[PDB]
Amino acid sequence: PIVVQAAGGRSWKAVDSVMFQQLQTVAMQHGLVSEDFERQLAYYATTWTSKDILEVLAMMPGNRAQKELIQGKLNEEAERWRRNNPPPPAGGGLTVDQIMGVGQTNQAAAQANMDQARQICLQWVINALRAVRHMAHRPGNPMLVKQKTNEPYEDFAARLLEAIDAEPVTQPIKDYLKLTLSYTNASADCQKQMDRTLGQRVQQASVEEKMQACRDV
Amino acid sequence: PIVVQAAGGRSWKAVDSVMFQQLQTVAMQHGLVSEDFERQLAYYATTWTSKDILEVLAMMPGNRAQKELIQGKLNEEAERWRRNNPPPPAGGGLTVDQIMGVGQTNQAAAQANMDQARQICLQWVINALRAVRHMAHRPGNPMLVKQKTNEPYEDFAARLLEAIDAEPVTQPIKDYLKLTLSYTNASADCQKQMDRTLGQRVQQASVEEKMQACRDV
Amino acid sequence: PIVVQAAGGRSWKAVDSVMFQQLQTVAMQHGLVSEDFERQLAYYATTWTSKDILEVLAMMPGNRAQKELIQGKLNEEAERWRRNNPPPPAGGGLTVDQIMGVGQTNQAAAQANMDQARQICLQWVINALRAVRHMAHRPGNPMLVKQKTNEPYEDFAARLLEAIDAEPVTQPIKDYLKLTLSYTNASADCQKQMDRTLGQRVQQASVEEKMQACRDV
Amino acid sequence: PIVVQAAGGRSWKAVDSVMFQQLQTVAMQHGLVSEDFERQLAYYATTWTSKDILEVLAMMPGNRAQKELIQGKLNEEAERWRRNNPPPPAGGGLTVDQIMGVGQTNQAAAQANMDQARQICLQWVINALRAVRHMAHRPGNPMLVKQKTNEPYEDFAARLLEAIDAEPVTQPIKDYLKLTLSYTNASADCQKQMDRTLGQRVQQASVEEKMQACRDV
Amino acid sequence: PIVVQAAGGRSWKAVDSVMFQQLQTVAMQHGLVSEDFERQLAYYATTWTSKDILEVLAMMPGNRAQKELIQGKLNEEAERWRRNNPPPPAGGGLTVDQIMGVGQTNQAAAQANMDQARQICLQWVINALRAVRHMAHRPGNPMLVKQKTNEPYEDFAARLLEAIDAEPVTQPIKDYLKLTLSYTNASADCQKQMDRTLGQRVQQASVEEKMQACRDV
Repeated sequence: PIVVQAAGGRSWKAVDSVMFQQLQTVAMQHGLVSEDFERQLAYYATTWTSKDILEVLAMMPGNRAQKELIQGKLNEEAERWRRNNPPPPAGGGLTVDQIMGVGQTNQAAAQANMDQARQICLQWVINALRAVRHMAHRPGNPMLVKQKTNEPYEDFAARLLEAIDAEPVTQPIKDYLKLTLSYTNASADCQKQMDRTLGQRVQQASVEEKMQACRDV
Repeated sequence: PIVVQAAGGRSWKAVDSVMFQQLQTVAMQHGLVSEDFERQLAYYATTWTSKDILEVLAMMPGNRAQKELIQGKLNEEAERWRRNNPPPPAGGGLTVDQIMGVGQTNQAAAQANMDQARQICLQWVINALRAVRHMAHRPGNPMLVKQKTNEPYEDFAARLLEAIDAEPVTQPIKDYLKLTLSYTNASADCQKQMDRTLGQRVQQASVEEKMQACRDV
Repeated sequence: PIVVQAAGGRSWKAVDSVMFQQLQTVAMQHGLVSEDFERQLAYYATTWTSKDILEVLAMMPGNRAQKELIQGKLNEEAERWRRNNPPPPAGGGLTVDQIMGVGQTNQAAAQANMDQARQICLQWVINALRAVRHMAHRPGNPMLVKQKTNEPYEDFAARLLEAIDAEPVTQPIKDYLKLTLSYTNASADCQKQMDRTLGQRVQQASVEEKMQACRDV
Repeated sequence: PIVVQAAGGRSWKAVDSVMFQQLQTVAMQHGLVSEDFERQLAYYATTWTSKDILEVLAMMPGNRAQKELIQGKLNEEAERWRRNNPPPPAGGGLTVDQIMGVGQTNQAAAQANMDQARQICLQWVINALRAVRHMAHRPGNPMLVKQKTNEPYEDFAARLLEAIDAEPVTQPIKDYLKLTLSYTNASADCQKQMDRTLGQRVQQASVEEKMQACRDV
Repeated sequence: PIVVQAAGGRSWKAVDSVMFQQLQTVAMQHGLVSEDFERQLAYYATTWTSKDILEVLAMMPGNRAQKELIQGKLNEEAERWRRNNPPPPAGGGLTVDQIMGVGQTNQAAAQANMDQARQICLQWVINALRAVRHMAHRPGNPMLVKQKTNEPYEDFAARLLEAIDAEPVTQPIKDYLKLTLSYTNASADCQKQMDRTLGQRVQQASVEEKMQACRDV
């Protein structure tokens, strides 16, 4: 983390063991690419030098698989950034090494000069995680997901909602998918119960109506 | 959280990682809408700016399903509040944005001006969670719940008590349901044992009598 | 908790999140009424105002069932205390509200005037938990417990020891039950092995002899 | 714990909740008598007054069974110490009560006078745990342990190594048992694979050779 | 840990209980020799005297098996170091005891004189863990690993990637193994799906292509 000395001096202290425990526990239970890890890190990564955002990501337990896809995607995003900002004709500017904080000494990362670099680094990592989770089809194809046999509608809803959120499409498309799919991919037992309960509004029904009917009596 | 400087100045510090771990552990084991989460948050949300009450809720792991119902219910409650307090003719008053702390800068949230806003925000979230848990019928219909085959009476009692508590009805109704249902929805093995043990007081028996008889020899 | 300012002033700080995690983890793994929770709370409840002893108890995860029995038993004990100390003819004395710290403001609880109240409150809660665990027959009837088929003698010993401890009887009775039952309620496989190993001292054998024989070769 | 004030004054602070969590987690996962608990406590018991070493032991979750054997063994060791040091003819000396810190007030325990008592108390507890684990045959008889069917050689090695360590015999005996038993108590599938892989050195083979052969291709 | 007093004095404080919890949790879930433990320790072992690096390793829960192989390998590496640096003809130099910090008092370890010793000790332990994990074939032979029946390609990828990383061979060899094996050791269901999806690039395909095809629709 970056420490703001009273005189405005900036120094680096190791990520507090407690912060690793929270990030790691989210990483074991939910995916390293899971939106929950993406959020936790974004809440706690306002005070983290560029190197730490990268190190915490490497240290967090998770499959070598996802850590492999993220490393490739993170590099790919960095490539695009570099073609975008040719080296600076006047002034230091930002090079991929500076933004990824490779070649710079830990204390230097805290120095305010890199203020921009922490932000961009977090941006790529939080872009990388989003891209990896979508590719991992951990949510899966949105229409593809269907109710498990003898499964609570809420659980199907949880998978269906995650898939609808993961797809990179405008909100209106997500809304139509959320209302229409909830019934189409639903199991017959909830489907029939919803069909009678919500009548002919099954397509125009909200998630709340469908989840206060199949899950409940 | 809000920090009261000795000079009475108010500053914001991130929720301590430890506080997220306790809230998250309750959220994984018990529901994000579970009464236990509702209590923990209410014990630790006296010092939390309006934004944090909302952020901690979003970050806590839980189904996207419940996080979907809560977001809708929280908005619905905010709507009712706004129809109730038309904009202020004289003075700032409270707008939905101020109470939900959207559009305000983090440090500003701590400023005492928003004292009222933290309270209302916590009120809606703690109302929202209550409403979502009741809708989720996670306790289920109160009379509907019945003893599982080969299940300890205490476990049936735990489901029966939760359902009786969740229903939004006056305490006397809850008392009648607690005494009468405990025997009616009970399995025959406890039912017969209680019938002989408590004699003709099975309807007028307390939970203690029924739980010191079927669970015990 | 109660904070002793250097000038002897007493102020209240929220129970540290860490202390709730330890108490909660004991409560999920072992019973809220389990002796382990009874001990942890008694080690950490010397500095807790009366309100906190009551709040921590409500917040700790546990069945609504036990939380129901404890609430009734705690009230029952408070009743007995009140019939015992009729209101004070001269002086404030202690009323049920003061001891349960209901109607008093948080900061007031820390004030030394209530020193007696924290002690009594902890006394009732720690009496209540003991009574609830015994009623819950979570240890069960002491003679009733018997060795599970294909179960280590140590495990049977653990249930047998807990039941022998829970029964509210003089130590000599507990000693006789511990020595005699260990063999009588034991499974035939340990029983026969102990019968040959300890010879005719099976009744006068200690737990150590029986547990260094059936568990071991 | 004992706090060394700058003026050399000694005061007692409660064991930090975090220290109980680490000791408790080791106690649930590994035995209260497990060598791992024996080590953790010995690393953190240099600053603990005699009373705390005893209290932490009582509070740690574990079977009432082991807590029963340890209490007896701890008393037995204290007995031997007392027959060894008849009361002091001149000077306070150490009595069983002082070493076990029973009858002394908490703050008094921290006072340097008891410096010797903390050491002896920890000595008996760490002797007691060692004795209880050996008696519990949790490692079991060393030769008796054999490879489980369809079990990794490393797992058999882990049980075999623990049993070889638990037996109170000179290191050379442990070395012979470690080299010879590793093959004799091994399952035929590893046995045959090792017999071909290590040739006629199966008796003179180290653990490394045997574990780089059966576990690996 | 080593504490840098403002005057540059160096003092030792016990490893904070929190740091043991993070290292232990990684050790229970992942191997004590697992790369994740190797990393965590390397992030937190810049401020640890030589003795602590060794003690934390002994205290961390893990099989007595791996703790046996590591102890042997650590000694073996120390041997090589000693044949390499014959005792110092002029000056203290480093002896195996100084680097392993055996015979030196705790406070002395923090003294800057041993600065070199902490680094070397960490070097051997982090070399030892790497060697033990490779020997443990916990990743296993790289070509040997194959897709489990009805297993997600990502899981096979995770085992395949770990094995490819563990083998001590130049990166180009790892790249060829990663691209070629991913298809060869893959199960027929992913194999056939990949064969059609990636066409004739199955050998020249990256991990990303193969994991966006078999795992996803």
